[PDB]
Amino acid sequence: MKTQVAIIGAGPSGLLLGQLLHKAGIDNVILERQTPDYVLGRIRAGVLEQGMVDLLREAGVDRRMARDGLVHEGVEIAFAGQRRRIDLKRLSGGKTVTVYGQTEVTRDLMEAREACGATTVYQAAEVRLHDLQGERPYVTFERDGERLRLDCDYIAGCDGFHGISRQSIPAERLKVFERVYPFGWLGLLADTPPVSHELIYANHPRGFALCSQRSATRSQYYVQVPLSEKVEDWSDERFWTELKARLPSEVAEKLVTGPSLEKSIAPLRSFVVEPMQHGRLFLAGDAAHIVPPTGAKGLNLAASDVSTLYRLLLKAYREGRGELLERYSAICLRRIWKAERFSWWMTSVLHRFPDTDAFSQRIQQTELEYYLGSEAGLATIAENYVGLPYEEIE
Amino acid sequence: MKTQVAIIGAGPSGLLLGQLLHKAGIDNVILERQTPDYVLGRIRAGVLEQGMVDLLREAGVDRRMARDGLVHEGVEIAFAGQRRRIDLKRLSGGKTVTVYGQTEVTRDLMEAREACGATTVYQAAEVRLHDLQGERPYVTFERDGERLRLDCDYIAGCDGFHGISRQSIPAERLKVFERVYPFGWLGLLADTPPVSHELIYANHPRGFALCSQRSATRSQYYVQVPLSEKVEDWSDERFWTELKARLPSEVAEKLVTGPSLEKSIAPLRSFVVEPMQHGRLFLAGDAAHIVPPTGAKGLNLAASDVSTLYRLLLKAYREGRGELLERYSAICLRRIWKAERFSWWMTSVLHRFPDTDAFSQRIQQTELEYYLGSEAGLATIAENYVGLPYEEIE
Ligand SMILES: Cc1cc2nc3c(=O)[nH]c(=O)nc-3n(C[C@H](O)[C@H](O)[C@H](O)COP(=O)(O)OP(=O)(O)OC[C@H]3O[C@@H](n4cnc5c(N)ncnc54)[C@H](O)[C@@H]3O)c2cc1C
Ligand SMILES: Cc1cc2nc3c(=O)[nH]c(=O)nc-3n(C[C@H](O)[C@H](O)[C@H](O)COP(=O)(O)OP(=O)(O)OC[C@H]3O[C@@H](n4cnc5c(N)ncnc54)[C@H](O)[C@@H]3O)c2cc1C
Ligand SMILES: NC(=O)C1=CN([C@@H]2O[C@H](COP(=O)(O)OP(=O)(O)OC[C@H]3O[C@@H](n4cnc5c(N)ncnc54)[C@H](OP(=O)(O)O)[C@@H]3O)[C@@H](O)[C@H]2O)C=CC1
Ligand SMILES: NC(=O)C1=CN([C@@H]2O[C@H](COP(=O)(O)OP(=O)(O)OC[C@H]3O[C@@H](n4cnc5c(N)ncnc54)[C@H](OP(=O)(O)O)[C@@H]3O)[C@@H](O)[C@H]2O)C=CC1
Repeated sequence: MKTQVAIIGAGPSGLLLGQLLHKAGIDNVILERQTPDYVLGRIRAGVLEQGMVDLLREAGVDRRMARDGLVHEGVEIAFAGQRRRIDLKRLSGGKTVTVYGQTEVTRDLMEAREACGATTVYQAAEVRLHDLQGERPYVTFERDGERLRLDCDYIAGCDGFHGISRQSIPAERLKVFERVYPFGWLGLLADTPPVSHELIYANHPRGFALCSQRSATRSQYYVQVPLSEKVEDWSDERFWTELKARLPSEVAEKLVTGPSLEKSIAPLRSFVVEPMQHGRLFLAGDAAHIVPPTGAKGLNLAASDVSTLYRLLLKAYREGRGELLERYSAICLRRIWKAERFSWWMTSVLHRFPDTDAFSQRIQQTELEYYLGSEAGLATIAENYVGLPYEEIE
Repeated sequence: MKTQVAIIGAGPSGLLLGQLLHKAGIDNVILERQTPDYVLGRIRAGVLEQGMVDLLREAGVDRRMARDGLVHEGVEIAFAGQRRRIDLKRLSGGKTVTVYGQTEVTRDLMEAREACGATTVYQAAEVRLHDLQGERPYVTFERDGERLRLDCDYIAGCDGFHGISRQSIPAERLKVFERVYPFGWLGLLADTPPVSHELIYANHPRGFALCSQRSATRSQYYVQVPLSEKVEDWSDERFWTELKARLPSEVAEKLVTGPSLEKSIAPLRSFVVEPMQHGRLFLAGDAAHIVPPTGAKGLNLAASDVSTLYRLLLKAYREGRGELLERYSAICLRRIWKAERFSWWMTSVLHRFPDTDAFSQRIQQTELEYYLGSEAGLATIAENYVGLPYEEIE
C-alpha cells in the first residue's frame, strides 16, 4: 500500500486528523488495531472546548453534535456548603463548552469516513514502524492472515497512551515528565436526569465529587477513591450515598439516583513527553501526553495537536514548506503544558490528598475562596476551562 | 488471589523462575497474556549454555533435553573460503553448548508445571502492576470476563521485550542503552539434515550466513538481509542459492536443500535498561535486555537473570536477607554487558555493514584471522561462546 500520511489509530485523534486531511485533499490511511465495534464500544462522556467544536465543524462532522450536544455557558464549583458559578460565557468573551460524548464524536467520525470511502484498516495487528529517519518511511502490519506494508511521507502516531508509535522513538531522544496522583475517579453512568444543567465540581472533607452528564438522557457522576479500591466493593447505593455526602445538601436533596448503567475506577495521572516527534513521526493525543480529567482536557488537547499537525501538513504539502513541521512539538507543547498546569491546579484545589496538614487544608480552602470571589480569579478559570486559544503557525 | 512471588510471563523466563521457586517451596503465580497453545506455538531453535543446561537440571526439567538435545563440543567460523574450528570443549575446560529448541524447553517446562499443579493463569488480559514502592504490591488483570487481583511480596517481570512490567517503571528512573543494526536475519527451517554437525558462522563479501540446527531432524539456516527486505520476495530456491554463495564451496556442495517449513526475517538489536528493578519489581530476560542473536545469548541471559533472582529470593525468604535483592541489577548487569559485548563483537566480525570502507573491510578480515589463529584468541571466543561463569551472590 502507498499513501501520503500514515495514521496509527482510529480513535478521535486519528479519525479527526484523517477526515481533515481527506477534505484538504491529502491522501491518508488509518491503521487501527481493534475492530470498529470494539473502538465504538468504549464509553466515555466529554466536555468539548470551543476549539474542539470548531475543528469538528471544519471537519464536516458537526451535524449530529449540533442536534444532540448541550452548550454550557457556565460551570459550578461547590465547597463549604456553598455553590459558586463561573460564568464561562461572560468571563471569556463568548466561548462556551459543549457536552457531547467522545463515543458519539468517534461514532460520528467513523460514519463520515466510512461514507467518503477514505482508507481504514481494522484489526491491523502487530503494527511496526520503519525508516523514520529517512524520507521514505513505511509501516508493517498483519491483516486477515497476510503481511502488509504501507509506504508514506509522514506517520502520525495517534494510537493513545498504550500505542506503539511513542514506543517507536529511541527512548534516549525523549524526556518524560509525569506525576501519578494518589487517587482515582470512581464513575457511575445513569439514565437518571442530571442534578444540574451545568457541571458541578465539589470539594469536600470526605473527598472530591463530580456532577456531570454524558448526554441529555444520561447522568455522569464521580467520586474520588484511593487507588487500591475495588469497583466491586462499591454497590450503586454505596456510591449514591457517598456522592450525596460530598455535596451541599441543597444539591444532594434534589438528586435522582438510579441503577448504574456503567461503573469503573479511573486512576489520575499527568504525562508529557518532549519532544512529540521523531523524523517523519509525529505524536498526537494520548500517545504523547495524559492530563488528569479534572480539567476536562484529554480529548481537547488531542484536538489541538491534530489542528496544529493538520495545518502544518497543509503548509508542507500545499507549499513545499516541509520545514515548518520541525516546529510541531514546540507549538503543541506550549499549549500542552498550560493545559497540564490548569488541570493540575483544578486537581489540587478539588481533591483530598493523604497526610495533608492543617496548613495545606487552609490554603486549599483559601485558593477556592479567592479565585471564585475575584473577577480576575474567575477569569483565569474561565479562559482556561473553555480552552486557551490555538497558537497560529506563521 | 494471594501469593508470594507474582510472575508476569509464561515464557522460558517465567516458567523457569516459577518451577525453581516451586521446588524451593516459595509460593508463586504466573500470569500469561496468551493461551498455552499460542505460547507453545512460537517456534525457535536454541543453543544453550552449560549454565542454562545446569539450571534446567536443577529445575527438574532436564529429562527430555537429555534424550533429544545435541551436545556440541565445538563451533565453526568460515571466511575467505576456509573453515576454522573453535574447540569449545578444550579451550574452556570442559564446558559445552547444548542444542535443544526454546519451543521444546518451554514445552518441557509447561508440562512440569501443569503436572505439579503450580498456579498459572492464561489469557490474563490487561495486566497492570500496583504498589511497587510499598511492601504489599499487587497485580490486576481480567480473565474469563471478571476483574481479578493478585497480592504478593515481589513481582518478577518476565514478560519479554513487549511486556508491560518494564513499561511500569517510571521512565525517569531508568537509563536505556540500545543499538539498532542495519540488517536482519532471514531464517529458513527445514527437515533436511544439517550440512554440519556443529554450527557454522560464515563471513562473506555478499554478507553473513549461518548453518545451524533446531534438532537432530531439522535444519536452521540464516542469511543477513537489509531491513527493508520482504520475506515474501525470498522463495526457498532464492534463499538456498544465496546461502550457498556465502559459504565455502566445500560446504555449499554437500548441503541438502529442501522446502522451507518456516521462514521469516528477524531484525537485530541491542537493548539494555539500568537498573533492572524498581521497588518490589525485578525484570528478567527480554523484559530488561535484548542482544543480537549472533552470540546465541538471548535465552541464556534470561536464564542467568532467573538464576540470580531465584538465588537472591531464597536468601531473602529463607534467611530474612531481603536486602540482598538490592544487588540484583548490579549483578545481572555485569553479566549482561559482557554478553552484549561478545554478541556485538561476533556481529561486527561476521556481518557486512553498509558504506564500509577498504580499511574497515581489512580490519574485519584481520580480526577473524588473528582471533581464530591464536590460542589466546581462540580462548576468548570459547569461554564466551559457552557462556561466562555465573557470579556468586555472597
Ligand atoms: C474519567 C475520564 C474522563 C475523560 N473525560 C474527558 C472529557 O470530558 N473531555 C476531554 O477533553 N477528555 C476527556 N478524557 C480523555 C480522553 O478520553 C482521551 O484523551 C482521548 O481518548 C484520547 O484520544 P486518542 O485518539 O488520542 O487516543 P485513544 O482514544 O486512546 O485512541 C487510540 C486508538 O489507537 C489504537 N491503537 C493502540 N495501539 C495500536 C497499535 N499498536 N496499532 C494500531 N492502533 C493502535 C487504539 O486501540 C485506539 O483505537 C477523559 C479521561 C478520563 C480517564
Ligand atoms: C533469530 C533469533 C534466534 C534466537 N536464538 C536464540 C538461541 O539460540 N539462544 C539463546 O540463548 N537465545 C536465542 N534467542 C532469544 C530468545 O528467543 C529470547 O531471548 C527469549 O524468548 C526470551 O524469553 P523471555 O521469557 O524473557 O520472554 P518471551 O519468550 O518473549 O516471553 C514473555 C512472555 O510473557 C508474555 N507477556 C507479554 N506481555 C504480557 C502481559 N502484558 N501480561 C502478561 N504476559 C505478558 C508473552 O506473551 C510471553 O509468553 C533468539 C532470538 C532471535 C531474534
Ligand atoms: N509496544 C512496545 O512496548 C514496544 C515497541 N518497540 C518497537 O517495536 C519493535 C520491536 O522490535 P522487534 O520486536 O524485534 O520486531 P518485531 O516485533 O516485528 O519482530 C518480530 C519478528 O521477530 C521474530 N522473532 C523474535 N524472537 C524470535 C526467536 N527467538 N526466534 C525466531 N524468530 C524470532 C518473530 O518471530 P514470530 O512471528 O515467530 O514471533 C518475527 O519474525 C521496534 O520497532 C521497536 O522500536 C520497542 C519496545 C517496546
Ligand atoms: N504497555 C505500555 O506501553 C504501557 C504501560 N503503562 C503503565 O500502565 C498503566 C497505564 O495507566 P492507565 O492506562 O490509565 O490504567 P489502565 O490501563 O488500567 O486504565 C483503564 C481504566 O481507565 C478507564 N478509562 C480510560 N479512558 C477513559 C475515558 N475516557 N473515560 C472513562 N474511562 C476511561 C478505563 O475504561 P475502559 O475499560 O472502559 O477503557 C478503565 O476503567 C500504568 O501502570 C502505567 O505505569 C504506561 C505506559 C505504557
